[PDB]
Amino acid sequence: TGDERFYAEHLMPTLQGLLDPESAHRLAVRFTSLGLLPRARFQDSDMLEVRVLGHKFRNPVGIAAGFDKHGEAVDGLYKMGFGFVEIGSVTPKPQEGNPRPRVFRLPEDQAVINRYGFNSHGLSVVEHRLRARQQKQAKLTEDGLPLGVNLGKNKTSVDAAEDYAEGVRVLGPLADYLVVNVSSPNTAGLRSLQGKAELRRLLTKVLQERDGLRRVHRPAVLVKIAPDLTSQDKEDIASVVKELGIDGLIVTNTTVSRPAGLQGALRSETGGLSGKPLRDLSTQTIREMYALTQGRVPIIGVGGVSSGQDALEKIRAGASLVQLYTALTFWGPPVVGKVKRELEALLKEQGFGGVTDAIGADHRR
Ligand SMILES: Cc1cc2nc3c(=O)[nH]c(=O)nc-3n(C[C@H](O)[C@H](O)[C@H](O)COP(=O)(O)O)c2cc1C
Ligand SMILES: O=C1N=C(Nc2ccccc2C(=O)O)[SH]=C1Cc1cccc2ccccc12
Ligand SMILES: O=C(O)c1cc(=O)[nH]c(=O)[nH]1
Repeated sequence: TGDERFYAEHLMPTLQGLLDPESAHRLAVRFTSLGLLPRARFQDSDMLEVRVLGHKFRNPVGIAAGFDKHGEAVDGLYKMGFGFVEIGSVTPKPQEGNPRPRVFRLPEDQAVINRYGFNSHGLSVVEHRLRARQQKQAKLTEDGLPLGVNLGKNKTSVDAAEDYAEGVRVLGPLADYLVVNVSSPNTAGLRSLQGKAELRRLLTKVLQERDGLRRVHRPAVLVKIAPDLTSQDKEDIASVVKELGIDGLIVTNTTVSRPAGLQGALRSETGGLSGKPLRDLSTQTIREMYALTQGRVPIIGVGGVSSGQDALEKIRAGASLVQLYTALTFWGPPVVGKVKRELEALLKEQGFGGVTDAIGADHRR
């Protein structure tokens, strides 16, 4: 198709030449919130449908947290072709996040490093924003386009579980699924909430708040993990997830590692790395988690997805759904239809009736 080619080779390099990464993002969000796109040529086939988390997903490719941090562009993003949308991370109180610059292109690596630090309009602003389209969203969800909301904690917060509980109370009622994000590389001690005893205390509490909501307003709760966990960390997470009945896992966040081979000038910037260099690392974490959970805990695979093959590798490794974020910054919106079209072809090629059949297929070889 001519869009994929026009954006990849002309529009995108020209936007990159003109704007810094954060400016580029601010604008993409604005353009997307307003409707300014084509609307995806691509009609979703029934092959691409998945039932998971107590919902239907028209297609398994979503937009990952971080792009629409404050719930400003949700509708524009469904229009862009994504089959689900996740917003956030959202913190209880507004906060500016880290000082600029805080995001960086590694174009030689097809990667991004960012250290935003949970810049957020805060719960209550985001709450009103979602309330304003609540019903539009109830019909979207009924149609197979669900909404997830990803929760973070304030920098100066003295009680991390309490931040998350507040989150659950305020935005849980407006979400199909909530994410407890304990894997940001950009908030002091946040990733240590991933340790057992701390993870169990926090999630017990989150799940309690969640169960306290009214049934129609009661979201699934997932936990988003780093790709940088030790074997122990992973065993422990798996365990706690089974012990508490956590609804799913998102795998993975960005990596604080710096794989050998990175060429980008800015490769030594502090921050989490996303995009291609993260891909196989995150696919392997999906693999280890699926196995440790016996395939009974849905996983949203995320990290370096940019093609149907990328996606399908994550699905075969155990992901029920996948998300991308960095690919959109290199290739623009056509990447979304590109991934779907290829995923569909690949599924036919390997004799899968649909996505559901491919989920975990590698573990059954
Ligand atoms: C600029 C930027 C901001 C991000 N912000 C968030 C965030 O607030 N919360 C979160 O859970 N993940 C965040 N992520 C991580 C993405 O959700 C995703 O896990 C990661 O980038 C891997 O996917 P990708 O390689 O498709 O970008 C962010 C990523 C980038 C690149
Ligand atoms: O999602 C996008 N992100 C872009 N840049 C970024 C966003 C977040 C972090 C880093 C960047 C970056 O460019 O480094 S550019 C873009 C999407 C896009 C590009 C070109 C035209 C568009 C028109 C409408 C919506 C998105 C568009
Ligand atoms: O806000 C950020 O800096 C951020 C959060 C997160 O979860 N992941 C990430 O890569 N950056």
